[PDB]
Order: sequence, then C-alpha cells, then structure tokens
Amino acid sequence: NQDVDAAVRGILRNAKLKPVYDSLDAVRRAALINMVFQMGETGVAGFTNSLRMLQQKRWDEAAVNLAKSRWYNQTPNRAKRVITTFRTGTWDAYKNLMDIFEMLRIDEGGSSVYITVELAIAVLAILGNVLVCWAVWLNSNLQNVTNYFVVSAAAADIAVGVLAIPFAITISTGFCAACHGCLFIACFVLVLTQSTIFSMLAIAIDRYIAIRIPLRYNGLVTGTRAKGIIAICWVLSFAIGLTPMLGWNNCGGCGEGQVACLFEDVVPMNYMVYFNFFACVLVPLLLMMGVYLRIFLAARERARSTLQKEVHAAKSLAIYLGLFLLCWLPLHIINCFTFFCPDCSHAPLWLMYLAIVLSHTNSVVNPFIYAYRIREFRQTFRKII
Ligand SMILES: CCNC(=O)[C@H]1O[C@@H](n2cnc3c(N)nc(NCCc4ccc(CCC(=O)O)cc4)nc32)[C@H](O)[C@@H]1O
Repeated sequence: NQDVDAAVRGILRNAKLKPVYDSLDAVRRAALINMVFQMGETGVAGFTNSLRMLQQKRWDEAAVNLAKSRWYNQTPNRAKRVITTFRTGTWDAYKNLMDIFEMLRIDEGGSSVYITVELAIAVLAILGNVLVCWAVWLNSNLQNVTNYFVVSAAAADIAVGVLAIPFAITISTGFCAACHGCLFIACFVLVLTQSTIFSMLAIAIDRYIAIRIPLRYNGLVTGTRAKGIIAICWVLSFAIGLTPMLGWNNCGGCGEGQVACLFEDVVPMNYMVYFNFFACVLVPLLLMMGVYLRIFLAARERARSTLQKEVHAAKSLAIYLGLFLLCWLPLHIINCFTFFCPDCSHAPLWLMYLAIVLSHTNSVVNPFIYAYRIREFRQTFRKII
C-alpha cells in the first residue's frame, strides 16, 4: 500500500521509466507499477528493449521479449499475468479469485466446489479399494498371483485417497508455507500418483503374459517374480516423485522464508513435461497399448474358444488403457500449453481444476472396475456388504 506509492514515485524519478509510463494506458500503467514494485526501478530500467517496445506501442512484441527474461523464468505465473495485462490493456489475467492494489493483493496472496468434489473422490477411492482388498484377504479363492497386482494397485490408490488428494488440495490453495516444506508435500503427491500408473502397467504386463503365453504363465510369473516387479514399481515411484528435492526445484506478503504453496511456484514445468509426462506417462503407456493392438490384429473347437477369449481380452484391455489416457491427458496437455507458450494466457481456474478432478478420479477407480467385472469378486463384495 505505502510501497505502491513509492514505486510510482520511483518511476517518476528514473528518466528511462517515466516517458514509457506516460505512454502507457491506464491499465498498462498498473502493469508497469506491479513490475517496478516487484524488482525495483533499476531492475525494470534494465529492460531497454522491452521498454522501447512499450514506448512504441508494440504490445505483442514487448510480451515476447518479457517472456524470454530472467524475470519470467524466476516467477513465470506472476510474470505471465503482468505480460498479459501489458498486451491487452485488460485485467483478463486477474479475472479469477479492478486496480493496481487488487492486482498486488492477488499476486502477493468455485474453490468450495473443487474441494467438495475432491473429497468426494477421496472417500470413494478409499471405500472402493478397501472393499477390493477385503475380498482378496477374506475369500481364499482370490489369493492368487494376479491379485497380487490388483491389491497392490488398490493399496496405492487407498493411499492416494487418504494422503495425496488432501495434499493436492493444499497445493492449489496457496497458503503461506516454508518453500521446501511445500516442495516436500508436492513430491509426496507425485510419488503416490506415480505409483498408481506403474501399478496399472504391472497389471497390464501380468495379463499380457497370461493371454499371450498361457503355457508358461505359471512357470514364468511366479509369486516371487510378481513381488519383485511390485517392489521395483515403488522404488521408481519414490525415485521420480522425490527427484525435485535433489535440486530440480524453483527456490534455490506474509513473512520471510514462507511462500504461497502453489504447485507451479515450486515444481519446474520442464520437469513435468519432459521427464514426468513424456517418459513416465506417455511412452510406457503407448507401448503397452501398441502391444495389445498387435496381439489383437494377429489373433484376428477348443482351439477356437481359446482364441475368442484372447480377442475379447485384447479389446477390453485396449479400452481400459484408452480410458486411463483420456483422464490423465487433459491435465498434462494444459501443462504443455503453459510450458511451450509463455506468451499465451494461463488456463482459467475452472479449467485447471476440472483437469485435476478428472485425473484424480482415474487415479483411484482403476482397480475397482477390473475387480467388479470378475464374478468371484462381485459375489464376495455382496457377502461383505
Ligand atoms: C503422475 C503425475 N502426477 C500428477 O500429474 C499430479 O500432480 C498434480 N498436478 C499436475 N499438474 C498440475 C498443475 N499445473 N497445477 C496443480 N495445482 C495448482 C493449480 C493452479 C495452477 C496455477 C494457477 C494460476 C492461474 C493463473 O495465473 O491465472 C492456479 C491454480 N496441480 C498439478 C495433480 O494433482 C496430479 O494428480
């Protein structure tokens, strides 16, 4: 409030800023005030090229140059909102959750509907996946090797419902927390959601061998081997989700040492796109889908029944993996747009939240559906109920 007035007087004192300020529109002037307030009149005066684009009323040109700055790479979401305001002369960027004071209030630091749906998913997750584990633990006939993978996926999903989703809610509200404390929480969410994905792929591996190599399934994927695969998945989940803590983070209003706990403010975007999305979601998945497609296309009295059962299994499996991608993709596509196009306006609150909701629904119901379609599971469910 007091610093706002001082920032404007700082602009007036520097001959490199004052003429550029006068040239700006009422709204664009506030964007400059925000920028100066943040890094100082000397810092902003170092933007000789972008200042000349603003002075020449080349708005979109100024946006391009500002988005290439050290400023943008330091705090890209705040820089993006200031840049959008400089380009359009509107508060489009500040539409969710007008004057320079309110702009600074937002940057320094619907929601109820999001939290409600998120907790509804958390509850459903726990109930459904615990039921699945009870069926296998109670009913002796369900304690086979395949169900080691089913139960493993289910258990991970229970932990997602209890911990990960509540933590993900925190991560999107922006309360003031120590930067590294907020980084740890984000990593914990990344580990548990990573585990879901890997567990479903482990299930896919098990089924693939069971339908394509039925003559060696018992003699190839043992209880021991299965436990090994599951352990490996968890090792990878921790390794990946905790990677940011090893150095790949964004921090190498309310108080010193505390920051607004927001996912994108502490977790790097190149990490999420290049490493997490492409290598730990897309390639693993698409490869598995491709395998199923080839088994299906190759496939297409007792020798006949044995084949029809594998053509059906191939279609069912393809549909499951397709659904998985349809729910995980929206979120990662939004992330890609934000990362590849720094000039572009950020996705709106309702859209970002919608994508998160979708991904979390899939992250908890993958095991249950598979189990519900099995006759032995369904009847056992009723007997518990
Ligand atoms: C297996 C990998 N795990 C994941 O994908 C998990 O991470 C989380 N997540 C993956 N991207 C993201 C992501 N961009 N933002 C968030 N929250 C914060 C939402 C948010 C961001 C920016 C703004 C500013 C808007 C503006 O300037 O006008 C507002 C809200 N969580 C993610 C999900 O919970 C998923 O389950």
